[PDB]
Amino acid sequence: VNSFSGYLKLTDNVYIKNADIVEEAKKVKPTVVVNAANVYLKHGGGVAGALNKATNNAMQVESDDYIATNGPLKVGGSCVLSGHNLAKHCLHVVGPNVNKGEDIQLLKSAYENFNQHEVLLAPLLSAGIFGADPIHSLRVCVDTVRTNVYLAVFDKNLYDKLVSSFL
Ligand SMILES: Nc1n[nH]c2ccccc12
Repeated sequence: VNSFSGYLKLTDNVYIKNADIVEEAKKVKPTVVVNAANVYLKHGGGVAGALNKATNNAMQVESDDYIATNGPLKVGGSCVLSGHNLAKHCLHVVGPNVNKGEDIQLLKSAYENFNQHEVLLAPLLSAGIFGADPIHSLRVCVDTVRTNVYLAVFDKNLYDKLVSSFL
């Protein structure tokens, strides 16, 4: 049993809810929240900007030190950093950004990072300002992630379309 409430069950291991991931993290304090990161961990907008704002910029400060030491992530890659006030850990995952011309086949590699964690609160990778089709992102998630994933989708219209169209 876990703390996650109000989710629709899509599969054995994937759950979905219309929710602001920031407000959900604040309520649950999950072991892992996933950030929709870029390779530079520059948390300007989208999910990353919202998560970072909720940490009062502490996520960005920590991320800048990580990049100064390690250099950029790979598209499809990830790193584990602090969850600050939102979670124990933040898994920063880089999905391909279609608005930069990145290979959508890297979306499966991105979701494979989730399998290193037994339970996660996450957004749909490569959705929103990363430009991919969220219906496709949900299909790759279900067909790739084997651990227990709680997906938070703030847009209500999109949430209803994802559920209604789910095979
Ligand atoms: N699914 C989401 N929860 N919170 C967000 C903030 C920005 C973009 C997407 C989300």
